[PDB]
Parts: sequence; structure tokens; C-alpha cells
Amino acid sequence: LDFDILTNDGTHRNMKLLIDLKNIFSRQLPKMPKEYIVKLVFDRHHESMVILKNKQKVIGGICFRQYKPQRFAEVAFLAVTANEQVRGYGTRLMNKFKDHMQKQNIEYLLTYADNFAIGYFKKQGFTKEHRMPQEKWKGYIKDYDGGTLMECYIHPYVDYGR
Ligand SMILES: CC(=O)SCCNC(=O)CCNC(=O)[C@H](O)C(C)(C)COP(=O)(O)OP(=O)(O)OC[C@H]1O[C@@H](n2cnc3c(N)ncnc32)[C@H](O)[C@@H]1OP(=O)(O)O
Repeated sequence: LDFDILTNDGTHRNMKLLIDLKNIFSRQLPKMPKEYIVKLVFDRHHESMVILKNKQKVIGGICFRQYKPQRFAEVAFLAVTANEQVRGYGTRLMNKFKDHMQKQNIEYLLTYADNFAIGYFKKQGFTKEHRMPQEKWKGYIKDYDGGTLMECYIHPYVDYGR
């Protein structure tokens, strides 16, 4: 079981994996326009960390976008395939992601969660109250009046994915 950052480098291997991830996202986030998922997963600003089983099968992942100078990242999509849920993978994935963000010098994660997903994020340390001022991400991350913007601080010397 590996947690690798997938790069859209135009190779058959990585491309297949990103498509596989994309299909998991659309399956688990049914109300999300599939063409939109495709757009973000394959654009040049987004990266995806996948849960790789047997070094070939994608069973879940997180698609995110780093705003490097600002030191924050938005979690665009997150999911574990249905037949692999409730096995601790979702949590292991987030811990691996936080460890990576810490190494990438990212200070905060932001994500718009679906009412049903809010609980998962709260479990991972995300909160509805923000320690980061609105002015800071405004202009980089879209401000939707109809979703719940959640935030998670990534401490520079806390041991994640331990
Ligand atoms: C921006 C984002 O995309 S928002 C949408 C997030 N994605 C989804 O909702 C997609 C559908 N869901 C999924 O793909 C999965 O259920 C995930 C990623 C939410 C969680 O993955 P799993 O492999 O099942 O996670 P894992 O088993 O490690 O979770 C363990 C803990 O998370 C909690 N948890 C997981 N899913 C949920 C949920 N939907 N609601 C509430 N709590 C949840 C478990 O209750 C558990 O609590 P515990 O450790 O005290 O027992």
C-alpha cells in the first residue's frame, strides 16, 4: 500500500492512474459534474496523492492545489472507493497528505465539504472557525456562499502520518 503523488506527465502509466482516481471521485461525489472533476484533476495547478494498492490499483486519493507563496492549499476532491471504505485508509491518506504539506511548507489546508463529509474533516482536525483571515485566501480560493469552508492548520513540527 503506497501513497504517491501523481504527476500529469503525459505518460500512459500516470495517465491511467489519474483517470482511475477521477472515476473514483465521480462515483463517490455523484452531484459533482464529472467534466469539472476531469478539468481540475488534469489541469496544471492540481496534484493528486493516490492510495496505491499492489503498486497498480488506485483505491482512493486527494486532489489538491497548492498556493505556494501564500503557504496554503485547497483540497479539491477526496475519496476512497466504496469497496475499500471503513478500513482506515481515508485517515492514513490524510495523515500522509499532511506530512507532505508540512514538507512543502504549506501552513493551512482549506476545503469546501459536503454536509455528509463535514464529520470526516472535523475528525481530521479541520474546523468551521478560521484561524486564517478571509483577506488572506480571498482572490486565490473561490468564496462560495453555499458551502462550508473548513480549515486545518499544519504545524511545522508535529509528527503527522506517524
Ligand atoms: C472536498 C471533498 O471532497 S468533500 C467530500 C469527501 N468525500 C466523500 O464524502 C466521498 C465519499 N466518502 C469516502 O470516499 C470515504 O467515506 C472518506 C474519504 C470520506 C473516508 O474514507 P474511509 O476509507 O472510509 O476512512 P476511514 O475508515 O479511515 O475513517 C475513519 C474515521 O473517519 C470517520 N468517517 C469516515 N467517513 C465518514 C462520513 N461520511 N461521515 C462521518 N464520519 C466519517 C469514521 O467514522 C471513523 O471515525 P473513528 O476513527 O472514530 O472510527
